[PDB]
Amino acid sequence: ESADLRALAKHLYDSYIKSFPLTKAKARAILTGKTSPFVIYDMNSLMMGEDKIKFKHITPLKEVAIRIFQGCQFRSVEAVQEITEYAKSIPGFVNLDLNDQVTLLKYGVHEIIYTMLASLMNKDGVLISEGQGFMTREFLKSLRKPFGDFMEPKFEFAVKFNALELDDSDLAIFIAVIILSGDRPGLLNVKPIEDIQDNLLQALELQLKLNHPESSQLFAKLLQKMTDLRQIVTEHVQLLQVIKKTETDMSLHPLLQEIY
Amino acid sequence: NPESADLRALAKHLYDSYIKSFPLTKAKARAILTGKTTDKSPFVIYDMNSLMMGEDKIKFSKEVAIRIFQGCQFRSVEAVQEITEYAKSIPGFVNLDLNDQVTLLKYGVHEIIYTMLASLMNKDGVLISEGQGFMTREFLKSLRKPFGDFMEPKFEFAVKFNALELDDSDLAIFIAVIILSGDRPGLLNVKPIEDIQDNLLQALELQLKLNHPESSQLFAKLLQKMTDLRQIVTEHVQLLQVIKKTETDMSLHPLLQEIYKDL
Ligand SMILES: CCCOc1ccc(C[C@@H](Cc2ccccc2)C(=O)O)cc1CNC(=O)c1ccc(-c2ncccn2)cc1
Repeated sequence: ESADLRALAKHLYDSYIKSFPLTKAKARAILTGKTSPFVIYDMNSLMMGEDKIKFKHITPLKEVAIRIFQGCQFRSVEAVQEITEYAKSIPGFVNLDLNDQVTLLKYGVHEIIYTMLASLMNKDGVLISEGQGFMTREFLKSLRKPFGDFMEPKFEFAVKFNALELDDSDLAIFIAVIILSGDRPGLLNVKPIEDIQDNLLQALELQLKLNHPESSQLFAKLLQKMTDLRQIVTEHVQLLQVIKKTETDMSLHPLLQEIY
Repeated sequence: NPESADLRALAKHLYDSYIKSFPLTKAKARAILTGKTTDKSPFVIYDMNSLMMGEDKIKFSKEVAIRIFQGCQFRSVEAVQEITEYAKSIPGFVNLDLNDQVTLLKYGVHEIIYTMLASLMNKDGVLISEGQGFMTREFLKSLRKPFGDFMEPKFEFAVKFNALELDDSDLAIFIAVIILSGDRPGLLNVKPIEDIQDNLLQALELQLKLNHPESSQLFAKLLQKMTDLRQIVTEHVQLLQVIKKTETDMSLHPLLQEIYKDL
């Protein structure tokens, strides 16, 4: 039966490659050197960044910290569509109750967003605009409160997550496992969701044993990261609320706010 | 093989220690709850008068809801002591840096407390006073705010956790796994903790495979429960903060205070 789990693993990797333009392998090459990205490490470099390279998530449409924070939201929305497309390639997903598909994505995309963002981070900063740029951790941390601490929690997670040394083929299955979570609020038919996830989990276990035979209990260690992920998401929602209640300079064009 | 042999010996050691440390097992709780016998019937507390007769029938201020809350504190402290005793039996634990031993218990005890409290619960209520009593979930909800909803999320977790149908032999290893968590804040020496947990995880994996061979991915499902646990603790802390502000006349136990401090 093992043949089916390997076919699924390959299937998911291929789809993952199709859906996500910037892979972990590509991002690592850039991050470590082997090539080159424009570095944003302060206000002047940010501005040159905008001018020479035109980071579309920083395009016109104000205060720097606010525009950066909004740029994050813009890219996040963009990423949701890549994930949605990936989801439809997971065997069984499209066959689920349509409301459940919506629910699974609604609750799953944030977890997936921060998982994949780790692929774009090291302890020193993060790749932006399709790897064209690299924004430093310290520059982000330097932003005025409450924006100074907005990315930092993701960096902390990424550093820990990245120590697992997962590759794209590992991540493709993990992301699938995240989407097929049977505990999302408001699901109408949990059974086929858990059944698909049980299959993904089997596929994930084998992939990790085959791909990382030396890494004892990697499967267990990866599953444990779900705690870290959800905590990051919860924490992000909490900040969004704060800045929405306080902060008076956040508004965009009403259609832009609707979109994002 | 020799490797599996060592993991089985580990599982046996932990189960043995668990039975030695925890006076009310899940096996006994279930026997009491399934109410199949004549010697183990609990007195059921479901309102005020039946409460008032409890204090007479069962052997354990002049207020009401504080009494239940403080009875619950006392039990929690007792549970910490049982769990601390169990921890010492986990191979390698007492050999760790002393500061890390404290840290591991500080963050681990409540996750374990709610994990094990599930054993004493069904959708209708919870065993109390070493199984001699049973307090209904509805009664607990009938309590004045903020007390009125301290337990509900525990009940919610329990019903879904209990669907895994774990037994004590499984639980002994799982709680060991929880304690030996290398990602507790402020740990000095993460590696030796992680090394211990890895072997515990191996033992847990094998245990579930042998004990529930028909239960697909039970190992993974169990591990995902650890985020449910973290979240219950999170809620409980905030609920406590609210209490400390509305109920200035209510004492909290010093041990519990220290555990929650800067958590
Ligand atoms: C009683 C309902 C649920 O039980 C909980 C619930 C939670 C915990 C752990 C929790 C306790 C706590 C309370 C307040 C502040 C801080 C902690 C925790 O430590 O987080 C234990 C327990 C265990 N409690 C008991 O066995 C128990 C013992 C005695 C009584 C009781 N005694 C007299 C009159 C009525 N009831 C009730 C309950």
